[PDB]
Amino acid sequence: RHLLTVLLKLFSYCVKVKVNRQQLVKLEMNTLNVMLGTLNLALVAEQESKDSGGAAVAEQVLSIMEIILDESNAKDQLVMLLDQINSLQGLLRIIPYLSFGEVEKMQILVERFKPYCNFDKYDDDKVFLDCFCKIAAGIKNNSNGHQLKDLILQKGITQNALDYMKKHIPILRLLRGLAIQHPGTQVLIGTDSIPNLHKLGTLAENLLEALREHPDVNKK
Repeated sequence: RHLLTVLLKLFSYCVKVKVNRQQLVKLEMNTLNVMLGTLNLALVAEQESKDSGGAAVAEQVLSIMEIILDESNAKDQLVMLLDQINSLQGLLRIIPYLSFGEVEKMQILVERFKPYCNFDKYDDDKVFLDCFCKIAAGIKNNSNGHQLKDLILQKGITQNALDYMKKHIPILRLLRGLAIQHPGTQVLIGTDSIPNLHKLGTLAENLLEALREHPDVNKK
């Protein structure tokens, strides 16, 4: 415990150097993998033993991993990952990184979230839905990211929310989250929701603006 805390403090001090950030970002370091393994060990320690100090270590690991991911911006274990996730948002961001593997695990999480998609039931399930919206916001613009976006479109929960809103014309969170790098979703939104979206409501305006990145959508 003490050695781990000291090493964490040292790495925390070290990360504050952009040169150190670049040096660590070197793939030869494979730092992100080591960090993920350490985070998994810390998660095991915290879940098996709450108040064992693993929480602070996990927070430090999350901050460091976030810094490393920002610097980079310049799936079997994902089972246990989502399991721990059941018990902050940096974990949601990390989930896509581990999701750059077997799309079977991607569909596993897609289904795990699809359970909380009972719209009339929602209006734990709310917590899962909010987490799903946050992860949708966290959808990365990658090849596997776009593949998973197309897969989630095939999941049709988007169409489910579309039907729910259409019946409920007087929610947009995951819509705006998926509104990035999903031209098919842009077309689906602009097909008929353009009138109702225009009729509105701040979140609706924000989602409409996000979809307006699509040019034909902005035309409407």
